[PDB]
Amino acid sequence: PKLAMSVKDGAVGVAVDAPVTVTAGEGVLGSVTMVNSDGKEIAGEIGPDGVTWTTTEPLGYDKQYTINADARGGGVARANATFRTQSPDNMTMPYVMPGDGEVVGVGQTVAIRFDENIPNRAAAEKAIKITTNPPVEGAFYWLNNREVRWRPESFWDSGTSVDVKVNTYGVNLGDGVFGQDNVASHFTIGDAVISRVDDTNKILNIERNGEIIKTMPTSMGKDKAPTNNGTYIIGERFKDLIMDYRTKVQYATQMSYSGIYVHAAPWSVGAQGRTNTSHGCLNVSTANAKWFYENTKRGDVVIVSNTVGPVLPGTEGLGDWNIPWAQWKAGNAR
Repeated sequence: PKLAMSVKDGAVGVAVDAPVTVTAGEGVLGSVTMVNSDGKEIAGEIGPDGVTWTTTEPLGYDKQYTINADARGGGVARANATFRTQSPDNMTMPYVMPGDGEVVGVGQTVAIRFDENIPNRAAAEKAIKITTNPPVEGAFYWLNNREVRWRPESFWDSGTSVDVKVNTYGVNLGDGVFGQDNVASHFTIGDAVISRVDDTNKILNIERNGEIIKTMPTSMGKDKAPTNNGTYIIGERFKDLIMDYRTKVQYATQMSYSGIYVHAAPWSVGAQGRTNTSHGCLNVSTANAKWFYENTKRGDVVIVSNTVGPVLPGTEGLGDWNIPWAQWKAGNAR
């Protein structure tokens, strides 16, 4: 009568992503019980041919378990193991942008922001199944020790499904940092809205699926405080906003982490379409701001051309698209 458990008496670091099993040859399992060191029984169940038992709930970090099994058959047999699971130095809890069931523009990238620095980026990337329909090739670039982005080579085709599954429970992400739980998000890609502006004209030209549907005159950033050139991904928006000068501002659709918004500037209508009078923001009229507030969604693009300012930095960001595919696809795990 032979018993075989998938863990060993006195083992340590048992993984909590995998179940524990107990099997038997030369006969048949009779009873198998597993309990944490506080007594609480852990759930498992014997299979329909009486030869394997598996746990049905998952194990917990920083626990000890005792499993007792016996098998009937030759005849009588017994097994015993007490072990500890992964005993993490630090739990880290990922979050995903965009959120579950959101509809987003063709420049939305898949963020995974951790709340702890991630020593082992490779493990973090391995733990992230992203599933696209229709499928398209993408890759992982990190903007810093806590946030990893994933996008395709070019902008999103409209009506693509994106399923993001971050599965870090039980995954050692380097130097004792393990995932606190799993998280998921499924979202769809909406209409291809892309707004455009050349510092030559200072006219913001909004396309919907390659066809213009609004224009507006903007006053961008002063020579001394210029609006960056390049592709910006839109993010948040606000009906109101204090900006820290300290003053209230309406209908702000955000373009960069660094504080560049399309927003309502009545004080500078005279300048819109003509001369750059702001510290970086796309100044437009209250009526046109409100339109931009109401007609774009997170993930929509804005592109800037011929300002005196630098390129929006790639890792900013919001600046994701500014990085050339070659480099991005290479990633920066090592």
